[PDB]
Amino acid sequence: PLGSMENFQKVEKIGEGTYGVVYKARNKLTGEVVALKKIRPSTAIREISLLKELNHPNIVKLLDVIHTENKLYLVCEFLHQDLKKFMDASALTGIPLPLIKSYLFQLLQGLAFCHSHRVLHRDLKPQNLLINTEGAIKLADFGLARAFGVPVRTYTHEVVTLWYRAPEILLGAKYYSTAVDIWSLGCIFAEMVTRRALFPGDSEIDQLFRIFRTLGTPDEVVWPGVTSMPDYKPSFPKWARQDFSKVVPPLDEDGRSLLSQMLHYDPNKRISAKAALAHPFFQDVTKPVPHL
Ligand SMILES: *CCC(=O)N1CCCc2cc(C(=O)OC)ccc21
Repeated sequence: PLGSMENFQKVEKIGEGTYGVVYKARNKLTGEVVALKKIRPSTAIREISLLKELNHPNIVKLLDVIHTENKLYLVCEFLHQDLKKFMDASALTGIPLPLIKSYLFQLLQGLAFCHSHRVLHRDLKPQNLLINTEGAIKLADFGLARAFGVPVRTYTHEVVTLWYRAPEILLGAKYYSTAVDIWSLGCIFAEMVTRRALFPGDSEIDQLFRIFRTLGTPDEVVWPGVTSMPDYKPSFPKWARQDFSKVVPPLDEDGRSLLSQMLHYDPNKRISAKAALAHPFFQDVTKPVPHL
C-alpha cells in the first residue's frame, strides 16, 4: 500500500515502534496526510480491526487496517510529534505545570474511554503519546499488545522499555487489569514534572528494585497475594518507602495525592481513570497552547 504507484506515497520516516516502522504518507486518492505503520495471524487481524470503532478525541484515530501481501498496515491520523520529543525540546525549562495538568487530564479521558470499552493498552510510554499544536494529546497503539504480545526487543532489535511497566506484570501475574495503564501513566506524569524518568530500569530485576527503593518493598499488608506471585522471591531486599515529597518536587499536594494513588502496588487499590478525572488536582484544569 505504500509506494510510487500505491494508494500511499511516502513523505518521510516518523519513527520505529515495537512492531514496525511508521512513515508520514500521503494518500493519492483523498489528499489526506497520514501516519502509516508497516508491520511485517488471523486472531490479531480480527482484534485490531475492532479498534476502528474505538474513537475518542484523546485516542489517535485509526483510519484503516490493511492486510496485504503478508503485511499488516495501520493507517492513523497524523499529529505534530510525540511526547518524548516534546519533553526533550522542553528540557531546559520543563513543560509548564498547567500544560502537564491538561495533558494528564486528557490522557485520563482517553484511558477512561478505552477501559469502559474493555480495551487496555499495556505498553504506554511517551513515544506513543502524540501532541498537536493546539494543546491536545492522544494515545496511540491501544489494543496492539493484546493482539501481538509485548516482545523483549523490537523488529529492529531495540530494547522495549521496561520503565513504565506495572509491578504485577514484572512479578509474573497471569491476569492484567486496566490498572496496568494507570501505573504507566503515573510514571509518565512524574517524568513530565521532574524531567527525569521515575524508574529507569535496565532489566526486569533493576526495574523491580527501582520501584521497591522508592515505594518500599511490597508485602502482604499493602498488597494481598504478593508473596504468592510467580516471580516473587522471599529473598528480595526490604527497602523503606520514600515520601512523595522527595519523589516529585515541586508538585503540589493534590498532584502528589493523585500520583500516590496511581502508584498503589495492589491493582485493586489503584485509582481508576474515571476516578482520577474527578480528583481535586483537576479542579482548575485549563487547555493551554504548547510553546513549539
Ligand atoms: C498508525 C500510526 C501509529 O501506529 N502510530 C504509533 C506511534 C507513532 C505514530 C506517530 C503519529 C504521528 O502523528 O506523528 C506525528 C501517528 C500515529 C502513530
